[PDB]
Amino acid sequence: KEFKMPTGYAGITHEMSEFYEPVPPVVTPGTDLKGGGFTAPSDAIVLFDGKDLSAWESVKGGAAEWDVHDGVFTVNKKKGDIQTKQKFNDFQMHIEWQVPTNITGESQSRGNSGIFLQGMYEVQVLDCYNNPTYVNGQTGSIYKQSIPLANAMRKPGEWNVYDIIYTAPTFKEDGSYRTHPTVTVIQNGVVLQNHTTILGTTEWIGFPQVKKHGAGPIILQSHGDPSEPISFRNIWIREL
Amino acid sequence: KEFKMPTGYAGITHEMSEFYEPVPPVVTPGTDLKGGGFTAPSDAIVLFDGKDLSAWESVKGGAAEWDVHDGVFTVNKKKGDIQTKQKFNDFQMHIEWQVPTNITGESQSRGNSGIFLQGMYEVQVLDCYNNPTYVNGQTGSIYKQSIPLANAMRKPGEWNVYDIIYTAPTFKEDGSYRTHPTVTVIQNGVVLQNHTTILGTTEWIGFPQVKKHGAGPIILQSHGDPSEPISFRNIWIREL
Amino acid sequence: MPTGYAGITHEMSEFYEPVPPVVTPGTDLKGGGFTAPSDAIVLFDGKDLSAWESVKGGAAEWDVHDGVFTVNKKKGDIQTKQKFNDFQMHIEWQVPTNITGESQSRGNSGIFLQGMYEVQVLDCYNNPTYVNGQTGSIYKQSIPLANAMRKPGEWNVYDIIYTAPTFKEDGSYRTHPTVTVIQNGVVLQNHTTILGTTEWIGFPQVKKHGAGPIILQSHGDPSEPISFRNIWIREL
Amino acid sequence: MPTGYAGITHEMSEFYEPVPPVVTPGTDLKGGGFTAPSDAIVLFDGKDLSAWESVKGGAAEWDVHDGVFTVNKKKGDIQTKQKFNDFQMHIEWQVPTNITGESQSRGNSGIFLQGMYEVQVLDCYNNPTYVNGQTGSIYKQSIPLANAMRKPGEWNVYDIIYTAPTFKEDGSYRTHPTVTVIQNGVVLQNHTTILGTTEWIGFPQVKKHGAGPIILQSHGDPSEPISFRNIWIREL
Ligand SMILES: [Mg+2]
Ligand SMILES: [Mg+2]
Ligand SMILES: [Mg+2]
Ligand SMILES: [Mg+2]
Repeated sequence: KEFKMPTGYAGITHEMSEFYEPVPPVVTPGTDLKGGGFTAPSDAIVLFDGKDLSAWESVKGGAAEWDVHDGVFTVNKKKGDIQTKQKFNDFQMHIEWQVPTNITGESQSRGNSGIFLQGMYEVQVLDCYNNPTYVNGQTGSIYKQSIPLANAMRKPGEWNVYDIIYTAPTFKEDGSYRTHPTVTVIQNGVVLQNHTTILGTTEWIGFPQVKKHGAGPIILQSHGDPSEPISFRNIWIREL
Repeated sequence: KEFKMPTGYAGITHEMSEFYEPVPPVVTPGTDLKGGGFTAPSDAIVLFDGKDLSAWESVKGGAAEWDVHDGVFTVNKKKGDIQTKQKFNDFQMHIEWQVPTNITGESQSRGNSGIFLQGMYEVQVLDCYNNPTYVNGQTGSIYKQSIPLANAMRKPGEWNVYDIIYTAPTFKEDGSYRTHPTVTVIQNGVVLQNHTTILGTTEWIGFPQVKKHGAGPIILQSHGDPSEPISFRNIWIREL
Repeated sequence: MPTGYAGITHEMSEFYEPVPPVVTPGTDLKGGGFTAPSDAIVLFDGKDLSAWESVKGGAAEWDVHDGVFTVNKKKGDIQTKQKFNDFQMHIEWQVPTNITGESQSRGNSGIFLQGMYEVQVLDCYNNPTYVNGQTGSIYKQSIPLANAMRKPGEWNVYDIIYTAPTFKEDGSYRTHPTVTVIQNGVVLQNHTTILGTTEWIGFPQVKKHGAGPIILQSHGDPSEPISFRNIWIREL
Repeated sequence: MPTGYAGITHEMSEFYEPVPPVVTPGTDLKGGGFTAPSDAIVLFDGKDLSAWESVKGGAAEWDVHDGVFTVNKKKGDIQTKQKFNDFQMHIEWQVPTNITGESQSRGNSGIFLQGMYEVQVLDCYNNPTYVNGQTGSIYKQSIPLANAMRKPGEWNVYDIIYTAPTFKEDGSYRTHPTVTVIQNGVVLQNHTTILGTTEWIGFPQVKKHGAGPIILQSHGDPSEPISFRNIWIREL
């Protein structure tokens, strides 16, 4: 039978390592979307949940003129990229995307879009379901920098779920990186980028570039190839 | 009108940054479980999907004697902790848990369990839905080391979803840490640990301890307080 | 010329900006280490403590003599007038030949990085103490990789490379500070993560701060005071 | 006796193990830096190259004289017999006073960490070149934080702290290597991540390896050969 409270090295007690502040904020999490992932938690900014693109704007200025219908929105390649009105630093993000069942094209010209983190660093979106391409630029790559850990594609018609955790960089006075950005990317529950260091801007041509910036929007890419446009749904973001 | 392929610094072409190996493995992802998260992808080890605990054993040796029923398994506190037969290093993990609707108790004595990563580092499981406790030991904490970024609890009866990404430590010859373990923890889609460094063993009493180890099992905690036992479902793990 | 994958040439990976600044390095001090490079702030090179102040306000009243300065325990801690974030630092210190005392009460001083995080200074030449608080420790957090002490009378050389933390809006750490410490050419802290304030009692504390001075510790035990020389700092 | 949160006492955060090993540090070399501490492997201190071998197999046939050794470009690279993982390293090098050449063809050598990752050696005293390949660069990957050259005839001092990578089963990096480089007391690489092999042509390559030697480069341009002294390494 026990007769006294146990103590540790030099008499330390369990209470001495029990703290009551800072209190983590209470968040009511979202629910599961059929064929998708989590909907927005109570402290998240809802960027899209089926109604409109009022949280977005054209990169050319003015309203975001992608097509909203049936609880999704669809890229209009004649209108170009759209971006969040709001700018971000560290964040967690959710976004779901669908390659249409009538998709055509090969390699980089088949359902190409992308999520530009702070407007600088592309997380590639592409139909890589039975579509080979260069591996450092396939789905879930940090475009042309970091090869994804897997190909976790769902087929056209189904929804590919991204969960993204992003840490923004800091810059020195002279414009060079003080700390690089880092990103974790999970696609359909599969980790594709595991705390990957971002080397600089994602570039189609040449080495990544070091360009000082502060907070930036999320930019969704209108890739001007002729492939049928992809659709998006259930986009939310919460600042970390 | 275009008349030549664009080039970058010193004539670099887009092809010179396009690589076709190493090819990421093709994984068929799982589906969404109603009220939960993702089921196991094709390359994952299924630790539980409703049938039995054949992937587990008692920490005392022999069969894992927690109670399997209705597609879940329920802690039997008289039997003690259970652990995976298999040992792991770096991994991604999924696990869902339910506080029963008739739960009773306060603070650390209310639906207390936990996931010991490699058998050494507890990710706390606890009913913190309207139940205050010490914040460095509440739900999703790295127990008594790292306070979770939020309280993202679902109420009793509903399923709390964990997605965990873990990097194992390396040890020096003298037994000290060469690299510390790191962990990301997401609960119901909300990030609770963002690439958190683990300082050593999780301890109820005293400072974290530095104890050299290699690969270790996942241990699920039977916390011997009188509260009604929690239930688990949809457990899978994939090695990174 | 030879070419690589898809015809890439050696010129395509040769960049001419940004140009690293030209620094004239210092020289070697006999019995010590490097003197200040041309872009460094000279905190002490034998003349005076004009770069320092008392933590109580006013002049730094430690005793300058013979090209060194010596702790005056009756006056308390001194600190740099200037505040710093990321930096590289050099500092040399001498335990006097007539030193007395044991454990933490034998030539105890310290370098508080941004005023918050102590790199321990102590005479650990044939003087055991608690290992997480011995010379070159991040005090009571990180045990040094070695004991690289020179004996009393000789000069112990610190080279320190420090990365400042960032803080979240709620006051918690966004990124922790990191520090490398080299004593007499031997690495004692290898890119060590600092957990919070260094504390004699209790767990490290998380206290939001910006730029901070370098504070040199006057530890009020009765041991004979240590002396300092060749202190410089350059911002990173 | 003062106490902290929930009555915690100062003794409860005072640990007496693990005890850091006692190391007798080296001394200061005139015009250079620290000589080898007692636990360091002495790779060169003036006598011979018995710790080295030709990369082609057999004896290292660079020329030992006057307490230094000098590159013989007809013989090619030399490397340590011993292989290393994590380490701290010291190495001093001299551009001869009669040096000639421009850009990469002027006193070019280098230290290949584990045989894979070049820390550039070059005479960049009034000699411009591409900045990502100048002195103290991680060759063509990471531009050094400064140009801290001493002139020809004088000794440039490197202190290097290196963490080896780990590799996944499929041959990709699990953890990248990191390196700190200090030249003549000035930090040139501050815990820099190495991206892969250093390459004259193309992107850095990911090639699985274990422990590797230190390789010193014989760069086959016609410039007068550089000399080395005071090389030591200690495992971390
Ligand atoms: Mg794209
Ligand atoms: Mg528990
Ligand atoms: Mg002290
Ligand atoms: Mg070279």
